[PDB]
Amino acid sequence: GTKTDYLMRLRKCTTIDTLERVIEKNKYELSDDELELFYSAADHRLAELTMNKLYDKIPPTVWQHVKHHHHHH
Repeated sequence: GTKTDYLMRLRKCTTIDTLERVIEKNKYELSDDELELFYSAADHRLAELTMNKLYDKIPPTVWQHVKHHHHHH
């Protein structure tokens, strides 16, 4: 059960308000010890959604702002 499954499955959710609906599902069919995976993983997918592109590995700095960013080729 590598993080690939976590990040991919989540990252294709496509909707924030939905991300909630699933998370409650994961709640018992997964496990607390595990949930770090879902928490530590799912965040990555939030900043992208906050705008509308694709992030992929972010410093703890962002989750306090969730606004800053920069364009690039």
